[PDB]
Amino acid sequence: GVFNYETETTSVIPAARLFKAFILDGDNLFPKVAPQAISSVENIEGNGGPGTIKKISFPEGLPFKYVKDRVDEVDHTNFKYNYSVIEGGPIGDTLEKISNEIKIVATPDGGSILKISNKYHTKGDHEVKAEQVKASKEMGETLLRAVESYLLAHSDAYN
Amino acid sequence: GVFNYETETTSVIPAARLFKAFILDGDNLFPKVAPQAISSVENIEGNGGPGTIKKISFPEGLPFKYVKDRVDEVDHTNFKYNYSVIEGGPIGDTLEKISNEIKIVATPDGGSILKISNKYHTKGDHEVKAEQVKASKEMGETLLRAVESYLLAHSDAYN
Repeated sequence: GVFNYETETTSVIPAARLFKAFILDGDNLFPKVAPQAISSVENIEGNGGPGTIKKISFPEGLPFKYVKDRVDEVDHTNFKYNYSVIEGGPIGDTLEKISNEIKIVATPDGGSILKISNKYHTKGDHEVKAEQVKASKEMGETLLRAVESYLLAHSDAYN
Repeated sequence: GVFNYETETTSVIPAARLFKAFILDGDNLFPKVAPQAISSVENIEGNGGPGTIKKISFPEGLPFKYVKDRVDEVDHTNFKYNYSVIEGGPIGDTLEKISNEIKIVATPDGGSILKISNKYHTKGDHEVKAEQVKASKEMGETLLRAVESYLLAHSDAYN
């Protein structure tokens, strides 16, 4: 079946700047700003736009060795980013793939909120375990906070 | 006027793997493997394909503060990469821009050679100084060797 899980997280950074650093430059940034989460991001195919496949490796300790993502859509105009986890990691057995959608919305105070949507494609009536869902939210938060600290300490970056 | 300067450099790495790491992932790699040359690469616009603008910053000591490049073409099929230096660095006064073309060719022994072409657009009859040309070749070599050492020490990378 298909299972959708949603979350929203807050950021002090305005939408445009966050989109450029977190989304458009996340691959370059993550291994640098959050080494305890992402050890390396390797480009397997594409330039960075739709159709691109990337191999994300996790440092020695993390539960998964690697994961492969496909960029499905990059909407600069609406600050929307769609990608799918298609191999490695939790992919296998009863889980075929994970389709994710992140949309950055500007808030009245000048900050932003990220509307995240995780769509799981499981085997028949099999379900995903809450820890799996929780770990994805955790990973997302740590990366956002890391990129957030970076931008605050480097006021000239992505500006 | 327009002045064309060409060079060719050798690499032990086969064409496909080199293209993926050096060209398709150069932005992510350079600041990591050659910190004494590139301090940071910032994405200003685009996903990584044609039309993309990037801000390359140089570490404190290097002669230029930053430079802005535009990706003109990315030919995965023919291992060709075209980009232009359009702002900052040597751009100004009598130099409008620099158009570069790098083409990776496989050699009989399993290695590669990079055919580099630097095209300068100067004011009327003004010429570029040989040191400027020389510095671009130097920068290119150090980056290639850095990426080369990386791949040799990480046999699983881009493979």
